[PDB]
Formats: sequence, structure tokens, C-alpha cells
Amino acid sequence: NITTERAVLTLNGLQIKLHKVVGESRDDIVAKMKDLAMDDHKFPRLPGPNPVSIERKDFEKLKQNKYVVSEKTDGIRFMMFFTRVFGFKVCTIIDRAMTVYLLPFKNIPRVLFQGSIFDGELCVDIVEKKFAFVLFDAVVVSGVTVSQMDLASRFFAMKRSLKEFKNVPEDPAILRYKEWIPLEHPTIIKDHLKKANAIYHTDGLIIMSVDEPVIYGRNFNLFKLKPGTHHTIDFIIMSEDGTIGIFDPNLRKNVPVGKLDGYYNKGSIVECGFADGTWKYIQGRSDKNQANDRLTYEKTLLNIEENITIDELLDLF
Ligand SMILES: Nc1nc2c(ncn2[C@@H]2O[C@H](COP(=O)(O)OP(=O)(O)OP(=O)(O)O)[C@@H](O)[C@H]2O)c(=O)[nH]1
Repeated sequence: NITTERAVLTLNGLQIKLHKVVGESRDDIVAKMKDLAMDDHKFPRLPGPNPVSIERKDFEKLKQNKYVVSEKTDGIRFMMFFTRVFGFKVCTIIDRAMTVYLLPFKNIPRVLFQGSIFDGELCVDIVEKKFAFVLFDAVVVSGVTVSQMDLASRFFAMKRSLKEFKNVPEDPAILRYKEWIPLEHPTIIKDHLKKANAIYHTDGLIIMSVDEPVIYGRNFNLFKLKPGTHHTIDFIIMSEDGTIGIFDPNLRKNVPVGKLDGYYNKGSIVECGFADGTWKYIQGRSDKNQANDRLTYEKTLLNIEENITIDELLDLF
């Protein structure tokens, strides 16, 4: 059988009970995905890109090349993976740390089970108060490697495979498709970004290359933008007086980086925002025991300083 364990994910006030696939069953699915996606990176990872924050330096690049833009859905990143394990057709969703859950839909076409790797976001539809799975892109469709084709081709492949799929009310996530809008259509982007934020929780915008193949991992040419200056970091309290630290993952030592005004419990993780020269407390995170790492800190500082906005960026076009 596939060894399961149950688990519940909470997003936006709503929760989904999923079977987390465990042990050797998890390991087989992962290995299957690694094969299908032809990924020979020695460290386990989803076959899809992780964005970089836009910087002022990239504005040139965007002006020379072709790019699409979309809302940055706030949810959990999942690679959706159709396959067969032990002869059985299995629809998995796998997260960035390579945690597998089954997510079953009644009417998935059997072609999909020849091997389909789609990328997306499990998220909540605000209007409907149900979960949605929003597809960004496809890497392999019905055994056919689509990743080296350009974006429209991949969507053409993905949308073809699902042409006959209909979601039934008892399915756990409504499947939906990211509507990608060309960066040279600002009025079409804004409207799309207005209508999108009626259905979903977003965290800005994603800007993606119209034609490059799929990148697995950090994609220096996939840019995210956070609306305005509202970036945060998690520090660890290194002293009861609020010396905040940031984690150096290769020292595995927390480095003293600032101080907060207040009394704090040493060892706690505080989410802080920058304002007027200092970090300010926003919320304590009882769910974390680790601060963010130096690179996220060094990068977030640059972002705060650059203060790119959605309106600057949308005005460039
Ligand atoms: N690649 C991609 N990611 C998208 C898209 N829409 C939303 N996202 C999400 O945006 C994330 C971007 O990475 P980050 O900016 O680090 O966001 P995060 O993983 O929520 O982490 P924090 O920023 O620490 O909250 C992706 O991992 C996706 O989960 C999209 O079209 N493409």
C-alpha cells in the first residue's frame, strides 16, 4: 500500500486534511519525480524556480527581454506530480522541503499518470472559502518533457492534458491556472492584479521570462516584488534585553545584529519590520525556533533600501 500519515494544513483561516506520504513510499515518489524531471542535482529539490527580488539593476534586463507578470499567490508552494506507484495512479503535491502529500481528484485523465509535473501554489479562494491549486507552469506532461519549450508551449501542453478534466465538489483543491500577462501591457496587468486580489491573498507580483526553459532552483531571472516597503525578518532574541541575532547557517551560530526596545524572552523568534533606521517588533513567532539566515537578512536590507514599488515598476511600461 502507500504508507500514509494524516496531516492538516492551515491557510488563511481554513484547513485541509491531507495524507502525508511517509517512509519508503515518500522516497519512491521523490525519486520518481527526480527521474521524470531529469534532475541530477545531488540535493533533493522541486523541479521549479525560486524567485529573486527585483533590484534597480534588473530594470535594464526587463526592458530588453520578453516577460510575463502575475500576482504572487500567498499559500504553499507545491510541485504537483501525477504518477503511478505500485500500479496505482497517485496525484501527489510536494513541497520545497520535499514533503509528499496525496491530493486526489476524481476525474484526472489517465494520460496525466504517464508522468505529469506541474508547478503551483496551494492557496485559498477568499470569495468561495475553499482551497485552490493555481498552476504556474508545467515541466513534464503525460511523459513528454516540456521544460525546454517556452512558456506558452508548456501551458499549451498543460492545458491540453487537462482539457477534459472537471472538478467535482468533493475534490480537495479547485485546480486553476495562473493567468500570465505580458509586462508591456501595464493596464492589463493592473486590472488582472486588481481582479486577482479579489480571489486570492497575494504578496506582490511575479515577473517571469516568456521564453527561457524551466529552471530548477534559484532563478536569477524570475523576479518577485513585494508591494512597497513591507518586508520583515525573524530574528532570534539573544538577550532578555532584545539583542536580536540572525543565523549564520555555516557557523550554526547566531550573530548579534541589532537590539530591540522592550523586554524579550531569550531564544524566542521575533518577526520585525524595518522602520526609521531600526527593526521594530511585529509579532513573536512561537512556531519557529530559528532566525532567518544572513543572506535573507543581507538581501532584505538591500530591498528595503532600494524601495522598489509596484507602481514604479508598473510605470516603466
Ligand atoms: N515561482 C513562482 N512562485 C510563485 C508564483 N506565485 C506565487 N509564488 C510563490 O512565491 C514564492 C517566492 O519565494 P519567496 O519570495 O521567498 O516567498 P516564500 O516562500 O513565501 O517565503 P517568505 O518570503 O520568507 O515568506 C514561491 O516559492 C511561490 O511559493 C509564481 O507564479 N511563480
